[PDB]
Amino acid sequence: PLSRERIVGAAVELLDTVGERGLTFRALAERLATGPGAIYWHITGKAELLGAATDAVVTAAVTAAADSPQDAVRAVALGLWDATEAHPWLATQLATQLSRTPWGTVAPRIFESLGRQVQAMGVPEAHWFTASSALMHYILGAAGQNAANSADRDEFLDTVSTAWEGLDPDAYPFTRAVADQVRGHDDREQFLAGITLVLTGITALHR
Amino acid sequence: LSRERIVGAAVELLDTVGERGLTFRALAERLATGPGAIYWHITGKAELLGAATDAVVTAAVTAGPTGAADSPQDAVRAVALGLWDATEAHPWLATQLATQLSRTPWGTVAPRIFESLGRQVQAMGVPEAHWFTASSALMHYILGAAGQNAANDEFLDTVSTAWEGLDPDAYPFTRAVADQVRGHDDREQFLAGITLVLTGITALHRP
Repeated sequence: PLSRERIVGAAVELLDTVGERGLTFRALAERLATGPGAIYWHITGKAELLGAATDAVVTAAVTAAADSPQDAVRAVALGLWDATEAHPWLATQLATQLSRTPWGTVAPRIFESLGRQVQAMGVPEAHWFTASSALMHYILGAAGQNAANSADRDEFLDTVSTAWEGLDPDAYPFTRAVADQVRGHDDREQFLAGITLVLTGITALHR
Repeated sequence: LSRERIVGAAVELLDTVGERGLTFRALAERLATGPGAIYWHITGKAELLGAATDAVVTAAVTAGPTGAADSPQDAVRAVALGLWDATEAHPWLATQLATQLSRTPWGTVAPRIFESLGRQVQAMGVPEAHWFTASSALMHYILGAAGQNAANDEFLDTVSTAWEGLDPDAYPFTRAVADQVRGHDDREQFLAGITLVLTGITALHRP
């Protein structure tokens, strides 16, 4: 029969194949193989279903205490990074979740995950919010761009490297100097280096 | 029918009717010029969006004056605030930057931002092996915070109270900072996060 996981699982599958716009009453009802005149017992609105789908995917990626706070933050970030990689629509829903969904359940859970590590890192209470939000914003920006790219990467990077090597050496001394480095650039490694950079800044806040 | 004119027109349209509202007729009409001769100053929509994004970014980043005691860190902040304020004045900007860094290998905005950030990274004494890493991290951070800012005072209060409703035993951290959500200034958060990244970057220099 119709359960929670089922409803959500169905929307996720649809979001992965047909996207947001493809997530409709009929589509859901059909994939669920249940009567449309009795599905109101397990659903409410589309906005709420998108939230439940976003939440289910995030929770699963992040959760699926013996390591350092820094490693724990990395597991949280990779969970988000891999999830938005497996589900392209996820990145968009997270932005909407933090912009127009005050009662959203995903935000506070991510914030709890990151915050506990920030406190375990010895960060003064006056910076708990700041440090946690920075980690979050960093994650969304890198993972957001990664999702945009997952919407070939080695070919795109090779064309960028080429285009930059064609820039005037006197006008762009830095960009010309790094152009070569763009070629074999790995996004995942860059992501984790960025995380470490942020964590290093946070660790310096210690007392 | 100058360059600035064409671009200025698209920006005005992008600000009022958005991307979808940026059409041949709209541009031609606002330009008050014959549509049968505008091919001399335009190419495609993709290229026009890029020129519009570039014009706005260049103007914002080089806008304000430099400070009498500006260090590399301050300069990076000026670049970031220029981007933050620009995406705030032009909502469509955030989306164009993502597309610019995902499908526009020959784009001109990316290398210019990277040149701006890179020179400061070098001035900070960052080993050459990390020039791209450090620069990309700043960029990803900026896109993530500014991107979220583009998406979204009334919201913050709702979030603050909503979070204050979370179970205190399950969400010890979130509950501890809950109230800080209200009156939380996004702009200051933005600058604090960039400073956090810059602190991590400054630790890349070795005596």
